[PDB]
Amino acid sequence: GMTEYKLVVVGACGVGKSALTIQLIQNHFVDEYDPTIEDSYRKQVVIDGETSLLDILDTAGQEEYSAMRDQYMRTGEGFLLVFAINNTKSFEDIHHYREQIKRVKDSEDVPMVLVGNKSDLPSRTVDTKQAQDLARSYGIPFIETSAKTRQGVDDAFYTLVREIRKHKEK
Ligand SMILES: *CCC(=O)N1CC2(CCN(c3nc(N4CCCC4)nc(-c4c(C)ccc5[nH]ncc45)c3C#N)C2)C1
Ligand SMILES: Nc1nc2c(ncn2[C@@H]2O[C@H](COP(=O)(O)OP(=O)(O)O)[C@@H](O)[C@H]2O)c(=O)[nH]1
Ligand SMILES: [Mg+2]
Repeated sequence: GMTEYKLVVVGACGVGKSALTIQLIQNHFVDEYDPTIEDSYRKQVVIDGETSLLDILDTAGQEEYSAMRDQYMRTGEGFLLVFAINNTKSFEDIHHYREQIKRVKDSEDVPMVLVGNKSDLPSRTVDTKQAQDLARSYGIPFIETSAKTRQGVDDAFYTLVREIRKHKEK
């Protein structure tokens, strides 16, 4: 059979949400993508032997509270919390993204993966320990990715699917 998964990618402007999503859906690096374009993108893959349809919402546009965005999170089954390793502000924001998702879901048990993107860049500002410790406090996996080289990209998305599978068994 097959399983469908609703994924939502969140994080600050410019962390690589679209680039990561496009690497998953199209298998190459797209370095310029309109920051106002928010959409869902479907991609059929195979994960641990089962056909899996990933509907991936790539959040974008205006950072503004809206009921429409609350509905995205309510519908969403798992969330990539993305920051850039060379952007301390985007890492600081992760807390707020998690808090907002937790608010909507009304739960502390929500499938999430912390993603540190732009791992290819030489000048990092957010240390791995800081991210590892934050993920530990949340009880979620941490995966370093590069949308540029594709390092860790499948691992990030597939790990999130595996976290959703576990949650669904409860
Ligand atoms: C450069 C453009 C870009 O890629 N952006 C990502 C957004 C659009 C969606 N964003 C967003 N931001 C926030 N913030 C709260 C703390 C700092 C920014 N919250 C939400 C959000 C969440 C995570 C959950 C529920 C929400 N309801 N309204 C907003 C909600 C989103 C979203 N989506 C930044 C700019
Ligand atoms: N070096 C590097 N650049 C990246 C990576 N991911 C995204 N970028 C670049 O970062 C900028 C923002 O990427 P984008 O996908 O638009 O981020 P979004 O605003 O979160 O969707 C663009 O100039 C991308 O080319 C990465 O893994 N490595
Ligand atoms: Mg984008």
